[PDB]
Amino acid sequence: KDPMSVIKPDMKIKLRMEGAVNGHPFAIEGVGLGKPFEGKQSMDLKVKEGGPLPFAYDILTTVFNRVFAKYPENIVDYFKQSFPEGYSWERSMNYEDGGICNATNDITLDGDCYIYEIRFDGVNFPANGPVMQKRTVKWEPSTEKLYVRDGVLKGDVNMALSLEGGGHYRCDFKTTYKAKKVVQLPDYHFVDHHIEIKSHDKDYSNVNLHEHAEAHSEL
Amino acid sequence: KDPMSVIKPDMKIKLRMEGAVNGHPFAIEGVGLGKPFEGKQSMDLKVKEGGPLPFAYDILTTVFNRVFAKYPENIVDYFKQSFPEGYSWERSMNYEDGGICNATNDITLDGDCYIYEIRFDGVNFPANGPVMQKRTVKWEPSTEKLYVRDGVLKGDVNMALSLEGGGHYRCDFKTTYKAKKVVQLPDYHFVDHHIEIKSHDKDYSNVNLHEHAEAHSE
Amino acid sequence: SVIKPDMKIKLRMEGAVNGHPFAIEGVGLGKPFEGKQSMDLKVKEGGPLPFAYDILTTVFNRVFAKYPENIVDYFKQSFPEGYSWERSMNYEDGGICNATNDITLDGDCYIYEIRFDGVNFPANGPVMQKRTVKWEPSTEKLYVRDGVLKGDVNMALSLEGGGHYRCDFKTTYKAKKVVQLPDYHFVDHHIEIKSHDKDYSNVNLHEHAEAHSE
Amino acid sequence: MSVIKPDMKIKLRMEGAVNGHPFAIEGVGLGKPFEGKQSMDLKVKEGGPLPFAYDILTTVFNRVFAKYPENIVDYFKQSFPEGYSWERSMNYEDGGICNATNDITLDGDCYIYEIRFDGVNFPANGPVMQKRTVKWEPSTEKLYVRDGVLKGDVNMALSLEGGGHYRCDFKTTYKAKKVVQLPDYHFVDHHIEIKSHDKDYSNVNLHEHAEAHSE
Repeated sequence: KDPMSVIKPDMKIKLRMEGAVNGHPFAIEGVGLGKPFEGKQSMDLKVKEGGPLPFAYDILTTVFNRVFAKYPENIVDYFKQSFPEGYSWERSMNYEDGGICNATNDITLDGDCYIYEIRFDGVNFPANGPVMQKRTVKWEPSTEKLYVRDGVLKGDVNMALSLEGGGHYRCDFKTTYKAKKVVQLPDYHFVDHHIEIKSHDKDYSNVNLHEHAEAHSEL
Repeated sequence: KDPMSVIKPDMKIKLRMEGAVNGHPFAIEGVGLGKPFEGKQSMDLKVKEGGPLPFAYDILTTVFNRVFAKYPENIVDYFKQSFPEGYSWERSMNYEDGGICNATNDITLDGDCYIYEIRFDGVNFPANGPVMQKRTVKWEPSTEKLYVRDGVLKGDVNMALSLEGGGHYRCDFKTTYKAKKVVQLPDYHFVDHHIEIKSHDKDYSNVNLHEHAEAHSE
Repeated sequence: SVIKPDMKIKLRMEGAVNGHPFAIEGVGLGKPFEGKQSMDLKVKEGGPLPFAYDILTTVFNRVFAKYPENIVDYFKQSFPEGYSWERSMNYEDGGICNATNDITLDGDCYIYEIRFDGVNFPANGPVMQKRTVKWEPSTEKLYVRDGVLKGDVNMALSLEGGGHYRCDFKTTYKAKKVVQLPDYHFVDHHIEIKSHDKDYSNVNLHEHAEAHSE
Repeated sequence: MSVIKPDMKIKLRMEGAVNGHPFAIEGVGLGKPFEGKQSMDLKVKEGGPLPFAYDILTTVFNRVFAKYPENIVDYFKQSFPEGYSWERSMNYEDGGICNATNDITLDGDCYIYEIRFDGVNFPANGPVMQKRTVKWEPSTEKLYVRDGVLKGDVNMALSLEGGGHYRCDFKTTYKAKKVVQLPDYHFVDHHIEIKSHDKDYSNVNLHEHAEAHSE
């Protein structure tokens, strides 16, 4: 029952994402591992259906768990607290050219392995835009702002994807986090994050993805 | 194959929607009938999975085919002209309290039946908002603005749900329409529409839905 | 102590909406430690205004926010030298307004020099058709970036028929002297046109604002 | 098409502000409307030396000087003698935003522009206030009619000193002074260059060429 009895310095990850972009369905499975207290993780992802993906893989990567964030003692850690029962999140990602991606993740724990059930649905990406033409290169490191609204935990961030050449293509993230049991809610705070595709094959059928994240009381 | 030879004044509809709202999955199947040249249709919808639905059914009704719109002679009818091959659409529905629904429909034709494969995904509806509390009454009649930008047919409209107690709840609709084959694009125009839930049982597991729609040049 | 319990306001705004120029002058009074103010505004040029007056009201001074003792007050610290701000207001239908205010202090009066420029409001939209009612009370988020203070808020204008028309506000505030920079904090505010004549030639405008930490 | 000659002149005044600091610039130029080419010389009158990248101003300093093939309706040449106006938002990737307007009139063989320019929220360390921009990449404006109104969108990019780009989303609304036949959707290629300037940009020679196309 104690959340600190169902977590270890090293935890495993398994996931499946089912999704569509502009109405074209795809599926991806992942196997990974991370260090919840260091706030680091990595995973290998394989496209199972709908490959070669006709859009920029970067729209997916922030969808592939804030348990993997380093929380100082002085900030309530909603995510580590939620276990063993787990938590879910919902997110809209509203891109500056009108592309919008909705995603959800239901995170459970069995043994030492977090299990993700992910849904991803993106619409209205212009054929000529950086997503459909695969001209993206990386997410700039940024800072999520976490706060409680009407009794739930929210996360907002203005994100920026670096392009070929590159300059930046902007996206507004709005996340809602919901523990499955009643967990003590934190005060407003911040989570720095840095996500990287470390390697991939030509059409991103195979991707090795890394992230690290750290919570803080100020920006 | 002339698009007018694969359509009749009376056509049938079959559909399946698979979806989720705030991460909770559901599925609905529909059978309907419509008069494409009158711009009228109705259908009966049955929840197959995820009932009783915990959200306002009205968020779904506009996702449950512009074939059922009356087009005057001076406006190119992209929708009827896309058959027999058919067409698809993608839409974002951005509600005023931050709730956002994305939807798609892939529309094919088998005999005198249109067949829809629909996906619906809504996120970030607050628990105390009119959608999750089922405080919506109807979509106000409105007018979709159609236009062509960068070789693609689009439709925009600022829709509004009436609420119980008298308020309104606004939603920005942005649709992109794509024919399976290359079809002549129209010039900008408008589609007036009126959508109604004519009957439903208590938990909306059964719903009878009507729409009528008419294109004009204005 | 250059900030008194009762302070006056004089202002001039020059601006344009969709390329059509106008000018407005204001005189007012406020209680900076109580976080309230009111003013009377008069259209001097470009009247009758062909657009919703509500787009202007948040442009017509965070010194009139009540700050508790445990939150660093960037604005009150800035006087006698004062401060300036610039802001973009990006409406959901693509209308965008840019505004600036340069704020000085002359004895007992704050003096505002304001510029306001709005473009791309559709003729058929709520702004050009004057279908807005009021701004909903909301909370600005204030935080430091690059030695200067920022304020962001997702604002909502209620419309005549019920619903809301949204606008993202992004403000940069710049003190004219070195002050202590605050930690992240919030400002609740409530703005209300208390009276106006039919074409808004004359407007009485009220605000109250309060900073908080949580 | 008789109030428009193969050789036309240009006169303009821009009044504006960036981050609250006002400035004013005047310009005199010449162009070939049917060849889609123009140039002008521009002089800073107030607010010099300008403390921001001149490049933010250059696309504000007239689609009459775009070469239109016969098969695309030319909204701009059709506007005259009465003329037209435009309004535009330029939303840069770091949050800096510039709004601009131009009212274009015709006096004999000379187009006259009344321009307003206002930019806010350019960060002190960014490429605009640090004057680290080099030139606008050649791009293509996408023109379309929505709800009876002619609009143009383009994702523009400035190349930066030392490499890379700084992006900007342009959204323009065009408005003829009289009822003019609306075109179908189409594209305008453009290339804009500062060909010469002095050290502080008090003097600038600016060239543009633009061509409309289908597809």
